[PDB]
Amino acid sequence: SSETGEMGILWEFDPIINKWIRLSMKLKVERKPFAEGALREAYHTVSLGVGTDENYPLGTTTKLFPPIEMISPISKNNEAMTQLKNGTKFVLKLYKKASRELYFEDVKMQMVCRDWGNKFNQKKPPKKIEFLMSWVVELIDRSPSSNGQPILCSIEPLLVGEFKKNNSNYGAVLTNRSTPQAFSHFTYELSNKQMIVVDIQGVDDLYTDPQIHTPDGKGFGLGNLGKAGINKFITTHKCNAVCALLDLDVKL
Ligand SMILES: [Zn+2]
Repeated sequence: SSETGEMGILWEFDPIINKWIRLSMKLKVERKPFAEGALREAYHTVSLGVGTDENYPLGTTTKLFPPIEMISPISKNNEAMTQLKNGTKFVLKLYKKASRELYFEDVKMQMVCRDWGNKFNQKKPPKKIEFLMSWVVELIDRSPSSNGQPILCSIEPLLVGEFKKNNSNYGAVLTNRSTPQAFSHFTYELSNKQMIVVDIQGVDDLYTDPQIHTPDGKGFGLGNLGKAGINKFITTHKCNAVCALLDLDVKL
């Protein structure tokens, strides 16, 4: 896209292949954020097109993430081209002060959840589910951080409407809605008790910002509360109609 904007390197994860896709994009960001936290700020932004990474060759990196073996050389099949197509309005998130690896893990996590989202929908439930696409972006045209590292930011599509938390990452149950609860339960059982997708939130059944727990506690960022988090979900969990429809064992 021709018009005056910022350039950026766009990373997309493929949970099917377990590999990272590398891309380029041009984007126009608003000077002022429309949201704040103690942790992060959110900025409205427009896509001025998505392209391939060829002009910005990755080279041989020693200490960055991800490693080359983790990268897919082919990029042809991806969501970004279409979802972040020229003209598209979206959200840009910025974390204050954590590390590179963890930024990528968030996006990895998101994709894994999105995937299980589709696995859930395959079983033809009354209400279908979707997790938002997310992406890592390297802001190249901006001068790098205090350390050598360039400026990193996460990105997702606009999420319009009344935002609702249905469960939490530590066993809270926050809505009478039964679908979100069933979905987390579903993920626990069908993963052979290896993972849960909790912290299910968003507008209706369009979800974002999830969190995964795993027994060993390894992976999926600092929000992974391991066996503890899994227990908390289970101790508060009451199976419902949708649990039942899916042949979900009442015992966890
Ligand atoms: Zn259940």
